[PDB]
Amino acid sequence: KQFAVIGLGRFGLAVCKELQDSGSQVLAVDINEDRVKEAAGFVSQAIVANCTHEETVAELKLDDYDMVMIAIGADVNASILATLIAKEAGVKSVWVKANDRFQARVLQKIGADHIIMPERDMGIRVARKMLD
Amino acid sequence: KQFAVIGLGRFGLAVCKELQDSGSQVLAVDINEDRVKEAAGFVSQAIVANCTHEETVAELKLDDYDMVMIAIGADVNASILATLIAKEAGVKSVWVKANDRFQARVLQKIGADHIIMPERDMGIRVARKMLD
Amino acid sequence: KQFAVIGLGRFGLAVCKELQDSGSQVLAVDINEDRVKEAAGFVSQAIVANCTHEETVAELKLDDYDMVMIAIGADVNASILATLIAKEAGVKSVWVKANDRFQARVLQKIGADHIIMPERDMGIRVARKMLD
Amino acid sequence: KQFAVIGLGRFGLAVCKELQDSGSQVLAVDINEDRVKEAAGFVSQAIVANCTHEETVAELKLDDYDMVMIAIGADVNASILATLIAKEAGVKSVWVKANDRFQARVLQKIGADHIIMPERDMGIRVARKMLD
Amino acid sequence: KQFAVIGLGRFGLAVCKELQDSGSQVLAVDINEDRVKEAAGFVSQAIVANCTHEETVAELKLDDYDMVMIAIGADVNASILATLIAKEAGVKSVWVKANDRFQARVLQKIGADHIIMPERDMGIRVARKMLD
Amino acid sequence: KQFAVIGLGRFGLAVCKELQDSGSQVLAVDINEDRVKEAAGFVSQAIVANCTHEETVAELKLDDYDMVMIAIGADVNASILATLIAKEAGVKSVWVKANDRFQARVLQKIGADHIIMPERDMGIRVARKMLD
Amino acid sequence: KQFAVIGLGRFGLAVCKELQDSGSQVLAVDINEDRVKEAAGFVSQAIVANCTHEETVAELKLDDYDMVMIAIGADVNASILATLIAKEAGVKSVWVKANDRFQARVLQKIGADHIIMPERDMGIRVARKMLD
Amino acid sequence: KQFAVIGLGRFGLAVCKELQDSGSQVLAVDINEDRVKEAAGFVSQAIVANCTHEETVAELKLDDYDMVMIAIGADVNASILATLIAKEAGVKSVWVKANDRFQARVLQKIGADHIIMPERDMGIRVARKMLD
Ligand SMILES: Nc1ncnc2c1ncn2[C@@H]1O[C@H](COP(=O)(O)OP(=O)(O)O)[C@@H](O)[C@H]1O
Ligand SMILES: Nc1ncnc2c1ncn2[C@@H]1O[C@H](COP(=O)(O)OP(=O)(O)O)[C@@H](O)[C@H]1O
Ligand SMILES: Nc1ncnc2c1ncn2[C@@H]1O[C@H](COP(=O)(O)OP(=O)(O)O)[C@@H](O)[C@H]1O
Ligand SMILES: Nc1ncnc2c1ncn2[C@@H]1O[C@H](COP(=O)(O)OP(=O)(O)O)[C@@H](O)[C@H]1O
Ligand SMILES: Nc1ncnc2c1ncn2[C@@H]1O[C@H](COP(=O)(O)OP(=O)(O)O)[C@@H](O)[C@H]1O
Ligand SMILES: Nc1ncnc2c1ncn2[C@@H]1O[C@H](COP(=O)(O)OP(=O)(O)O)[C@@H](O)[C@H]1O
Ligand SMILES: Nc1ncnc2c1ncn2[C@@H]1O[C@H](COP(=O)(O)OP(=O)(O)O)[C@@H](O)[C@H]1O
Ligand SMILES: Nc1ncnc2c1ncn2[C@@H]1O[C@H](COP(=O)(O)OP(=O)(O)O)[C@@H](O)[C@H]1O
Ligand SMILES: [Mg+2]
Ligand SMILES: [Mg+2]
Ligand SMILES: [Mg+2]
Ligand SMILES: [Mg+2]
Ligand SMILES: [Mg+2]
Ligand SMILES: [Mg+2]
Ligand SMILES: [Mg+2]
Ligand SMILES: [Mg+2]
Repeated sequence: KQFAVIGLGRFGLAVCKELQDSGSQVLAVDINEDRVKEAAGFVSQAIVANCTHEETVAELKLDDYDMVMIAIGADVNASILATLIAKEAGVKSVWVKANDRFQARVLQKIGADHIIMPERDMGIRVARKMLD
Repeated sequence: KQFAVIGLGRFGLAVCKELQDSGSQVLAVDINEDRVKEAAGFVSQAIVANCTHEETVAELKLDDYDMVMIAIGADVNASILATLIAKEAGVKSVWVKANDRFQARVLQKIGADHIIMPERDMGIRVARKMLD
Repeated sequence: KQFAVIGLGRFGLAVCKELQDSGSQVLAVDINEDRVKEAAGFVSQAIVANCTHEETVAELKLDDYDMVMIAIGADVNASILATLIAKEAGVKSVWVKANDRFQARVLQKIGADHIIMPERDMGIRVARKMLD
Repeated sequence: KQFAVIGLGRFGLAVCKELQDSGSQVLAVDINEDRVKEAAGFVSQAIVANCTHEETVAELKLDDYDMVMIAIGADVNASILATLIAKEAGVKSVWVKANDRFQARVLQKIGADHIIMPERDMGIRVARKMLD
Repeated sequence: KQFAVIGLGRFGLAVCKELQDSGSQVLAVDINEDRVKEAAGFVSQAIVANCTHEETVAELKLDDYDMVMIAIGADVNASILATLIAKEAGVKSVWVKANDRFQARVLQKIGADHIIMPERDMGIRVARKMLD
Repeated sequence: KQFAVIGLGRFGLAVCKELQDSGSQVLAVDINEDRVKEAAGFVSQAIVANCTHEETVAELKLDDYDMVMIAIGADVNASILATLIAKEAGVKSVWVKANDRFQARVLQKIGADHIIMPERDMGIRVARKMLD
Repeated sequence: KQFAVIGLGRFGLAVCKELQDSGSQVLAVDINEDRVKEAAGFVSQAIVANCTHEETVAELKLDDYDMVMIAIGADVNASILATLIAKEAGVKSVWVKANDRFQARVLQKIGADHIIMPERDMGIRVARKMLD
Repeated sequence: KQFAVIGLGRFGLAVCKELQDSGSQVLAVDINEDRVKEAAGFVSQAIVANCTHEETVAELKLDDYDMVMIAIGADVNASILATLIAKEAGVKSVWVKANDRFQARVLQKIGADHIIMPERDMGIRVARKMLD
């Protein structure tokens, strides 16, 4: 029912649009104001915040949210650090998007429940669509 | 079924491994010999070639393969040129990977049959999967 | 007659100066403010705008102008993007300058009506000129 | 009608292909060997030579030719040197392609009979085509 | 007193040279063979290995060592990954060099017992030397 | 005591924060106005200036200050030039941060009084700390 | 007795300094105002002008000067065109500084009375100094 | 009667050519193999080596040669490093080419015996030549 999406890039905004279509509350948060405005018309609540800030994550009660998606791609260090802060925040289910195999290794060990690699994961499905 | 995959990045090598694991024969083509060596381990045939060159594409005999996947990610110019050359060669089905909506629309004008956006489509799937 | 010229390099400023000298109103658009200032002296209206931006083109109202000339030379990606946006904005006649035979074919697929190769066409013209 | 073309870029090859189609003797000279091979199919004679070399220009015997087209654009200094060698060699009429106004004015001062600026001239001609 | 140093950079060699002079056993590990040869004459044992490889760290038996110093600075992801693997290997105390404040924040959350920032730490020491 | 710190990166701002916390008045100079702003918060006086310029250094009156710390790290040329100009200005004591042994030798020849290699000196410090 | 120096770089400023110290009239001309101001203290008259402009060279009675030094190095076209304009203006002796051998060839063919190549000529001079 | 010239630009090859023409035996050293090849035609011995590397200079045995000329022009860092290494190797007389006065002063501090600034010194020489 209630979801949170951190990082509103091309991947993160795509999650927000589909989540809203199924009638679910989505908290879209992004450091960049422009990207938050784009998702403002597609989510229940759009907030400009830095999710690397520990106190900011405390205020945004992410432990209440059923699932939290971290969709930060360019800065590998932010996604790793935001994943950790969400874990101490009490988030039971943490989904993290990783662009590299080395990042996906770190995220697995630090405790991410689901690691998403869009290029590798889309590669497998597109092959399956080609086969059938 | 015989497939041709152009570009051997994260998406291209994932499609080849899935298409070769499913029992199909794949021709992996890339300009980087390092990635061609990686693909040559499991693909039926791997060739180091430039797929924006008309004579080179004629040499690869891409019209024989029923489906041609172009997975050139960073170089949008190379992706569009490869799609154009493959379509002119007489490839029945051309699948192209696109990073943005503008590249996807240009490829639609070029004549690409299926266009895959890894980030957006993976976001849609992640949203559906979180919705269970 | 009203003409819109996008890109104010050596070719674009020559078209504007020739078009305006004949009594036609020209709109000169470029991202480089120096060349927009240089054209503003003799051009009916000069605007500093990015014509690959689809919302910006709607503001320019390029659908009103009878012919739109896109004279972006160095940036081929910007050339195809501007042609695509102009066609999607409902421009009846789009003339595009192309620096290569591969760019010209992509522009033909996009929907450009007249494509000018400055080096090749001027070569043919001077070859005819020397003969006669 | 006997012609010589120096520099076999896009412009030079276009002058060679139009001149040969009209049915006149053309000498194509270019420092780069594969461009000479490309032009050899069309022109009567294609020679790989350096036209900034005084003795080479003397051996080419360019004073016989009715018109000499110097189509070197990338390096302005090579085009200037070759115009003077040609004019010292005794060529009656020398046509030179210039990419910049500074190059065009230098070539006018040194004695080029015809200076071709493909961007400006094609700009004027394209504007005239747009008018009618 | 038995020590291990991972990463034979300028910081790593300085630790290795000072440790051996006192009379304690030092294991020097670096992915690059050239740097391992440099410390081969300055440590008890110098091994070329990849310390982000989980099985390799097990073979090295780093849990026997009293202290391990991870001195990988150029690639932030390797230092984080090596720190986690060392902690999982059972090492009691792990000293990690961090070049950036963002890296040091992650390493503290990971569990590194001592984070060394050479620019910040030497900045304080140098100032105190200026005082007296 | 009056101190002058040139370059306000990690080392330079750490020396200034320590010097001012110890009750000393420090001058912070940097070409990056962004970093001069953080220093100006806690530094007695902060100036945006280029310290490789002789007239600029004469304007700063660095000869008044007891010690001049030059903490230009990435640009070794700027570090050498700043040390040379400071010595020619007439400053009694110059402390220079050097990231290379060769740079340290060149600075010794120039006339620097104390040269700090943060990586190597921090390595020695850390080794001594682990030993005891 | 009376000299003119065009271009006030490192070479031209040295020419002006030596010429004025010897006791002669020197008209120092440079398009850049900073260098003209720098040479204003030394030379009899320092003028900011573009010597590529033909009317400016006509206004500056360079034909009255015994010798004219053209010391433009970076832009070869500027030096060639300034030499041509000075020769057309009636200057009997024109000394031109050339940085490359192709530029020297062009200047020799144009008609410059003296071509100065500082690196080669000092190469010979310091070789002779080393020998004796 | 034995000289070593480091760097084989226009200045370095001119010193070599003159030194070998006067009967002396020159060792030409450069990192660019093309210039070492062109110098090897007339110099006594030519070596492709990096002269900023301490062990390489020891292999070259530069202490044997009475005079060592360092003609590295573009890379000021390489010029300073080569001068330092040659001086610490035990070369009695080191001549260095310097582009600017700041590099010249740094080289004076390093220990260079003769410093040649080609532009300024040719300015002085040409001024004296025009005077009488
Ligand atoms: N600390 C952060 N807190 C919140 N959002 C962030 C943070 N760091 C990055 N983001 C956002 O995460 C998104 C991921 O985008 P990314 O793929 O990294 O770059 P790009 O937008 O260039 O493709 C961006 O919209 C970015 O603003
Ligand atoms: N003209 C071309 N012909 C064939 N392959 C190409 C061409 N241009 C790029 N490629 C390949 O396409 C692949 C796509 O790589 P890229 O998307 O840049 O990296 P990644 O997939 O790791 O993000 C590259 O490995 C590159 O070698
Ligand atoms: N996205 C864009 N929108 C509008 N104008 C552009 C865009 N990209 C490039 N231009 C303009 O097109 C002009 C022609 O480009 P170019 O061929 O590089 O210059 P020139 O024709 O003088 O060599 C440039 O002056 C540039 O400012
Ligand atoms: N010294 C020379 N003698 C003869 N031909 C030359 C010389 N220098 C250059 N050329 C030729 O002139 C041509 C100029 O073409 P250019 O405008 O550079 O085409 P492009 O811009 O596509 O490289 C080149 O193909 C080159 O081979
Ligand atoms: N996975 C790894 N396992 C072991 N050692 C590594 C690994 N990755 C990097 N290193 C080593 O860590 C050292 C850190 O060196 P660093 O000081 O960052 O290099 P630089 O001086 O070029 O910045 C490197 O010499 C490298 O060889
Ligand atoms: N000429 C100069 N005068 C003053 N400050 C300079 C000059 N050149 C560089 N700096 C500054 O000196 C500092 C050197 O630190 P640097 O190593 O570049 O960054 P960091 O230590 O943060 O990694 C930077 O703040 C840089 O902008
Ligand atoms: N058209 C011109 N008229 C007069 N002076 C010029 C002209 N073009 C360039 N100059 C001057 O000639 C000087 C020589 O330039 P250059 O050889 O590049 O010296 P530097 O490398 O120190 O800039 C430049 O400082 C420039 O100001
Ligand atoms: N570390 C080095 N060791 C030896 N030779 C060098 C080194 N660095 C540069 N050189 C050489 O010094 C020569 C002079 O440099 P440069 O001034 O760029 O050439 P030019 O005199 O043609 O402008 C170059 O040809 C270069 O190959
Ligand atoms: Mg994005
Ligand atoms: Mg990819
Ligand atoms: Mg143009
Ligand atoms: Mg060409
Ligand atoms: Mg290091
Ligand atoms: Mg620093
Ligand atoms: Mg200069
Ligand atoms: Mg030189």
